[PDB]
Amino acid sequence: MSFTVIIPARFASSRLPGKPLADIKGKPMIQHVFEKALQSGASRVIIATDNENVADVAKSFGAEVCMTSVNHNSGTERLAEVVEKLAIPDNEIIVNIQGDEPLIPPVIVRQVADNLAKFNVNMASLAVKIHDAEELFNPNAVKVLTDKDGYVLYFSRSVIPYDRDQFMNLQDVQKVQLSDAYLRHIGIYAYRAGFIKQYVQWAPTQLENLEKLEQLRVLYNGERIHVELAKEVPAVGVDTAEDLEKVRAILAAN
Amino acid sequence: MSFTVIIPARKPMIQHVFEKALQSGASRVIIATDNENVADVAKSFGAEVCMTSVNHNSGTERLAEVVEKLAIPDNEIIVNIQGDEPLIPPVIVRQVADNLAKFNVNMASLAVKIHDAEELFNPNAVKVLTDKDGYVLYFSRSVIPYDRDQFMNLQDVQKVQLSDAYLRHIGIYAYRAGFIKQYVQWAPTQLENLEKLEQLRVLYNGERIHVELAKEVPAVGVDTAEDLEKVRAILAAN
Ligand SMILES: O=C(O)[C@@]1(O)C[C@@H](O)[C@@H](O)[C@@H]([C@H](O)CO)O1
Ligand SMILES: O=C(O)[C@]1(O)C[C@@H](O)[C@@H](O)[C@@H]([C@H](O)CO)O1
Repeated sequence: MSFTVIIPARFASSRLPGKPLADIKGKPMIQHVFEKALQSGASRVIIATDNENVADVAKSFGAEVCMTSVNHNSGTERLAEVVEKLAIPDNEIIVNIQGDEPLIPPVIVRQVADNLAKFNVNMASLAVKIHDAEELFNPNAVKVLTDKDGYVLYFSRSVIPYDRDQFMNLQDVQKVQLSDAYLRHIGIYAYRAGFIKQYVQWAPTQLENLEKLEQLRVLYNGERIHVELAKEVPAVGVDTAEDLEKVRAILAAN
Repeated sequence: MSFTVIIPARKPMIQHVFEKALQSGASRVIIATDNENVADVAKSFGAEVCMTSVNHNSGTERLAEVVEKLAIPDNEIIVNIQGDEPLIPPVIVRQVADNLAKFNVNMASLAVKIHDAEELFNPNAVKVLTDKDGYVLYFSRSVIPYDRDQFMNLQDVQKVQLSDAYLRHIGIYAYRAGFIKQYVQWAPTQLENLEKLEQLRVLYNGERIHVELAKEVPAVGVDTAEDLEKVRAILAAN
């Protein structure tokens, strides 16, 4: 049950400059994720970053921070260094709440950490349903599909599953009514310190570089992943300035 | 090794498929069809025919009735060669049959590398990708894997570099008669209903599928001297 949260907060970002420090109602984005993790019930909350400026701000708001190499290509790779640096036991459960999920409800953090034992996987994540076609067709929205038991089939930026009879000869994209079969992946993962170590022992894959999805290294290497549907999202992932206005809107509506 | 080919149908491609199933080493070759005419034409070139119900939404479902009518043992390996695959040699057909035990799976299939970018966006070309060992991750009419950098507003399919990251699924499956009976025992899935891909029912039910990457070879064993004389014979009578 017990677990520790590590929040990867890379500074550089093509889409959103200074992303982690992006302002949201008076506080940088990372602070929201942080204060959220505090109420999750985690035993320790660590902001993993690669920028001195981000480190200062994170310290200014009382967050323990671990500096990491700017050479990492993903949060999972970054957390591999934190786990080693801070000698966190292999059996310790780590929940990676990516620094761009400022609205993730605290209750689901505990849920994902528990899903490792419940579903017998070395890695577990979450997802919310997609209701609008615009979001489904958005490459920034990562889609995921599982089998009857929740075990992931594939993660992709591509439109899956493909609705052949509705999409092939689609006359008007606005007249699109999705069927209840789409899931947007939340940028949150649960995995033991030891599994993270195994992750970086595996070699980078072409698959993860094509899609730009760190979790594909896991599927590529025959490792099972469980994803569970959460209810009441309300917002997921901020990669663009627009998603940023999406979060401000969902908050303005107190 | 020792498998029987069952062809769900519904010079003709029907015959060209029969002769490939024969040169594949199969012990028995059955032509499953729900049409009297087709069944009639299959008895023309000496093919075993098994009339099946029209109430089958997929070749795999049609094969279930066959396995029932012919009382084929559950452990008997059946190779479903959906239709014609001119660039697919018969030696590969046996390998897919042997892959069931090799990779320890109940369903085995194959795929070819995509060389034309237009295929990726052709909904009628089914794309597939596997893990490092060949176990399928997903099948889709949508392009997968998705190349973020290149597809970000691609205004010309001709600029797409394939990097050998893409595979086209070929409609040929290997699976024991017992597994086929299992297939039709599982309820139809939302997944297969949307994508219109029968194999998705297997994935959704937590089963693994192994796919082999095959090399496209020129039409091998398309006709025999005899078949060609007959063709010329028809033409000459004019
Ligand atoms: O927002 C992200 O940084 C990212 O896109 C990184 C990816 O590797 C992947 O983890 C993704 C999640 O699938 C959530 O979209 O988040
Ligand atoms: O639609 C197809 O392509 C079909 O003939 C039936 C599908 O269920 C599926 O088996 C498909 C194969 O994936 C080959 O494309 O063949």
